[PDB]
Amino acid sequence: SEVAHRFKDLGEENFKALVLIAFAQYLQQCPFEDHVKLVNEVTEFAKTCVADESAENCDKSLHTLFGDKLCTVATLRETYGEMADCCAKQEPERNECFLQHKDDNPNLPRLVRPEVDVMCTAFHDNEETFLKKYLYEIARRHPYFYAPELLFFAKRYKAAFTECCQAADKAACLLPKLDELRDEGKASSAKQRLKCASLQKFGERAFKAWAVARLSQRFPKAEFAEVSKLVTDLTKVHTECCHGDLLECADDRADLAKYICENQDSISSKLKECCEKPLLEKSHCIAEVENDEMPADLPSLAADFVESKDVCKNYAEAKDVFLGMFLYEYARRHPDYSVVLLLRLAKTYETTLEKCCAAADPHECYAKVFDEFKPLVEEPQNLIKQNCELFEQLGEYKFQNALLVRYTKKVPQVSTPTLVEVSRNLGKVGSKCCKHPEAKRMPCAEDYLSVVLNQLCVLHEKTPVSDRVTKCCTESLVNRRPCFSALEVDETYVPKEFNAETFTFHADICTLSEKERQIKKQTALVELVKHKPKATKEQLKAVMDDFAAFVEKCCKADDKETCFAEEGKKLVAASQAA
Ligand SMILES: CC(=O)Nc1nc(C)c(-c2cnc(F)c(NS(=O)(=O)c3sc(C)nc3C)c2)s1
Repeated sequence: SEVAHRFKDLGEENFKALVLIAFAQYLQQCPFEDHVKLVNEVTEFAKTCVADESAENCDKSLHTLFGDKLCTVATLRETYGEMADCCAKQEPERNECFLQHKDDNPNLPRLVRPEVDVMCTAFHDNEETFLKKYLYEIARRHPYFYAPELLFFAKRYKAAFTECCQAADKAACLLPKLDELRDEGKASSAKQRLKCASLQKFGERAFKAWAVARLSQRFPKAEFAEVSKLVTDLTKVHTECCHGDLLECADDRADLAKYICENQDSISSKLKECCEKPLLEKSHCIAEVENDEMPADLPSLAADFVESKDVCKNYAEAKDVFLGMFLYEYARRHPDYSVVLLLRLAKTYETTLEKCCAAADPHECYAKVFDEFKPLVEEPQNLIKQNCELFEQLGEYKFQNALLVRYTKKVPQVSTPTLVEVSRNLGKVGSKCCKHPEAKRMPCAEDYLSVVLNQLCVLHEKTPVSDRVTKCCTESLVNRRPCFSALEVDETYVPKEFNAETFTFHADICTLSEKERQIKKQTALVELVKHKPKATKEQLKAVMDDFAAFVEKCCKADDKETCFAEEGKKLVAASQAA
């Protein structure tokens, strides 16, 4: 019995919560009530298997069980659409099918926190139903959310309301704390979507090379064997989470934290505070703790990998082992390099070792390897440096605007809302990284730009409209950022004609908050670029501020919502003819 095994290992609480997530990630449109009932029935069924493990259905797989249950609500499909297709199959084809229909951009109401008092009301009226609400609503919008990690956000959510609902100022305690988990959640989500896109699109080998490079950077005093044991455990975990095997994912993550903490002196000296923490806090802490000190007496890389005469020899004996070794060795020496740069280095290392060990003289040609590594290292360096000056010059909002212009011209066929969600997230790179010294930027900046770009890939993949996004997204996971960066103004694209709809907005704008008031201005800024990409110097910004003045001036003109309609049809024609 699988469900009884997981039940025992995870505890009732976590079993419930993890099962709710799985369902919300597979049936995103389905009502909250339906999912909660279904979960209760599964839990009810689980308890019986824990009692007598030979009870009728207790030897079926978790997907068999969980899919049969989901399917009691899915297999009708007027509003559900195409998810009764998956219910006409048997496992393991059904799970493939559910997975395949995960929606990165579900048409769901874009989510708005009600007042603090009403929330404390519900939190105290029934605290269970309130917290299940948070899981359901985050999970169904983030169907790849790292499920063990979603339980931690859930615990911190609960503690916020526990502390703040007993405050003299419920709002001041709770606004900052809920603002934190919101931002932290989105970031958490975007990262996890990259881990799954790698496993799902590029295959486990590609993911193995990622964690080898990351854990080596983080645990550089650890031996290779050790680093490898960890990469193997960590790969499995994420494979299971990304393939909807969430109970086993959570169980294995806990095992891995437990092992890590029981082999600390073999891994790192920065693990003290993490391993003294309640179990969800623990895995979170481990997953993202500061890199350890780099050992003193490391010999030059070049000796084992370039100067040595046994390279082609040793390479051949075990290529994947030798290449991981290289990656291990190059990474632990460079916590100042982005992960994707380390992976670019190891690919170049690989293809050089491939042609040189065939040709006339191995020793001679592969000795040059390090000059092939040169340009690859400096291209990110100059970019992160160049884009951080710009940020300090312009500040965040204008830094976002600049990249919007940049990216719109890059890939003008892309949906305007997407460009807007992507360019803003790209622009967040400045406040996040530039802060740091130059020896900590590149990983901060480039691996984050990898994540945001991945977001552009998945949103576009839904309905492809741009050949260049497809190419840049399908080619090499690791070379995506150089790819997009390399793109210039698209000349094939023929501009969009304006019309009496794309801009003529209403009076609700004034009551909107700073942020939404920015996004609308940014949405219009994209359309101005789509409609005339070329001549777009300061003539863009001279019109964008004429929208800004227009909005502000017309907002505060005591008008019965009429100045907008009147003075709005004007400036579209005016900003066109300009
Ligand atoms: C129609 C409707 O009522 N939808 C909503 N359902 C839930 C559970 C909402 C919600 C409840 N409590 C919060 F506290 C936040 N906080 S938040 O919006 O800022 C957060 S927190 C987080 C991890 N993501 C977001 C978007 C959001 S709003």
